[PDB]
Amino acid sequence: SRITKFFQEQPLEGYTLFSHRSAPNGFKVAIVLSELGFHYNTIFLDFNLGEHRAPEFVSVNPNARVPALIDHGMDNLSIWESGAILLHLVNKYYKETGNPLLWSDDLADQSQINAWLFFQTSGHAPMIGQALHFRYFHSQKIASAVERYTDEVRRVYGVVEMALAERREALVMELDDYPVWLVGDKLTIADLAFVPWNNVVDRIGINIKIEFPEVYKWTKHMMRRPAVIKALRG
Amino acid sequence: VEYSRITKFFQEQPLEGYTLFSHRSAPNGFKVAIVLSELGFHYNTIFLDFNLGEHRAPEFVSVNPNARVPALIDHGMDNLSIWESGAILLHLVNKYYKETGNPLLWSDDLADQSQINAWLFFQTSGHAPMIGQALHFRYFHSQKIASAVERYTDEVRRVYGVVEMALAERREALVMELDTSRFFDYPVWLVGDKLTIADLAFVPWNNVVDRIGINIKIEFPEVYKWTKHMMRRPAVIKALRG
Repeated sequence: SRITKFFQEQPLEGYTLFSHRSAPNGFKVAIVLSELGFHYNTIFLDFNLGEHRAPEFVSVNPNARVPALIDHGMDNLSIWESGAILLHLVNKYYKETGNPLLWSDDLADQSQINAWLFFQTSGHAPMIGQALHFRYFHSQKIASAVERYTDEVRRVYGVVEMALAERREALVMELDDYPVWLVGDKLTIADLAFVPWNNVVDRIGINIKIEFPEVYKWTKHMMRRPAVIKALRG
Repeated sequence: VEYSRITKFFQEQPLEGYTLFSHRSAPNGFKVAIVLSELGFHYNTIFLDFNLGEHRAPEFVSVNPNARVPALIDHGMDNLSIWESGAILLHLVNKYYKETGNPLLWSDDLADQSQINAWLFFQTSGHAPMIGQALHFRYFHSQKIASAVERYTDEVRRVYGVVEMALAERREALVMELDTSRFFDYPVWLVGDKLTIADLAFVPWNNVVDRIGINIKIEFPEVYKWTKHMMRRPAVIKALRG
């Protein structure tokens, strides 16, 4: 119940992120939070000890999963889906600064950023997770179950590879080595959403460097950002 | 393979309005139809014939990289194309709001917008996909893997329990505000004590879990009352019928 006295002496501002020592989506939030200059604490829940089931946390996330963010400045508001957390932060930053960092002020761009973000949260991370389960933690070894998801994850990367290849070509058509991005030729939460999961697909047999060139470049560009590096220290 | 019709469409797209690419067996396809309808947005629907490989039409893929349904085209905004059911809803309530000043099925308060989004992502990423996997191993995989069917059928019941619990909490709260009981059936909602895209998002899928052996009425009382109220709304009826 260590979490108890936490919700009885909550900070005045800043943020508290609840995650797991190596949760790819928890890394998603750490990245964005850092990239936006917000100050945050990080509480790693030991799932093996069922700390994600403690009533004081299921009140912070009925789904009892990580990550979860407590925006202290906003009356200790609890945002609990990695996707909702990114939108909250970029919206929070835009409102305070007037600068759409990792976001956009244009509505069309916003819908595009969301399209890719939802694609990441619902079509990318879940499939990789299933590939992981069947290859390492399922009660039985079924190759078709593994192939199903590794195939789907590879299809997903094919979609992004294609998209980036298109942004690349358009840029190259500026004939008179640069980073390419999913939306509005600028880095956004749509690009950052994939990074943490990108760095883990090798564990399901996918080598991005060889299989998806543009994704390799795109992901390399993101891993070289100090803000991403600072947060990725496990 | 024959997508002559789809290729024709992208050559003569309307001036304004909305075109929804869907499929009769796609719950997320109908989630968009519902919202689109609850907000008064007029639209025409194209049911892509996957058998004919219409989803492979270059013009279609160039506007929706993933080549899956649903995909919404905002003609009034220069044929903009939103291709994820989750991103389609947010685009709609945003558009509606900037035009009218009334956050229908949405909220003008940032804290509420973040709660709605939480529920919306949960449904799109933890709900919809798990039901998709349960159906798959139960009826479409290359071989019968019981453990796979048990796994997802469990995750589905699990995530419904989460919603059930949440609605239950809203239940005790509101009830504990006028018995200072009769309101045991009064309509409840996920956020802001009003209908939002968060609530609506689950209705098309709620109607599908029967196929994997889940009886909402018996296993999840609150979800049942919750899905019923929504099913009676005209805007909803017009969508699951169109």
